[PDB]
Amino acid sequence: VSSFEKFEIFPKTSSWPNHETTKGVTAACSYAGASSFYRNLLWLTKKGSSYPKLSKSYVNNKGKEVLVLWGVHHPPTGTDQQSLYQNADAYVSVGSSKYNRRFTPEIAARPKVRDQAGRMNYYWTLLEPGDTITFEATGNLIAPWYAFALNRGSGSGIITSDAPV
Amino acid sequence: KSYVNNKGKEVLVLWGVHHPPTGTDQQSLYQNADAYVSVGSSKYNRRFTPEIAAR
Repeated sequence: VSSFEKFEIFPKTSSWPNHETTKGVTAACSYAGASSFYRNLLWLTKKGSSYPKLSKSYVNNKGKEVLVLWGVHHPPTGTDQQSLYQNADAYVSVGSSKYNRRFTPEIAARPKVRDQAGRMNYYWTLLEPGDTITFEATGNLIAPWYAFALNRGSGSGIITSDAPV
Repeated sequence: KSYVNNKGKEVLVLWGVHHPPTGTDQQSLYQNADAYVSVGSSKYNRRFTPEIAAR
């Protein structure tokens, strides 16, 4: 990939009216001494007490591949599940024309990594010129916020080096 | 059960998960019709179910 165009696939301030999009946010993604989160994904929590089925679709009209990234949260014994997403029996489903996977919360307490005892899984898929991608979820979705239109070329690729630029 | 690796080297841990045939046997061994087995470390993490099935 020799270039891309980042774009906001589901704008944060416009996409999620009946879900909570603001706070949080974790200590583990701290920016300048305050809790934060990834710039390119959105941790959607329940808007006081309810978390209805969301269904967002996006159609790839960029005329090139779109890289979409998202996450699925697995809270520790929750409680936390209930306190974030309400729905004890929640699911997250992502499908396109090609790809298709169904994720569950997997309530499980794990050795604290960055003071955190839940885990978050990260996924990606390349959406082909033309295709639709549908997200359906009743909790645990770390929704995409920004995504990438890819340009393939001979500007490929990746090195590890400590030489100065 | 938890174990902390203080050997100052890698520890290989092995375990099993049983899938009984139509049980009954499940009930007769483990009581809990709706049982689960969860193993996690800092790196690894998997959740197993009985998969009652006669083979």
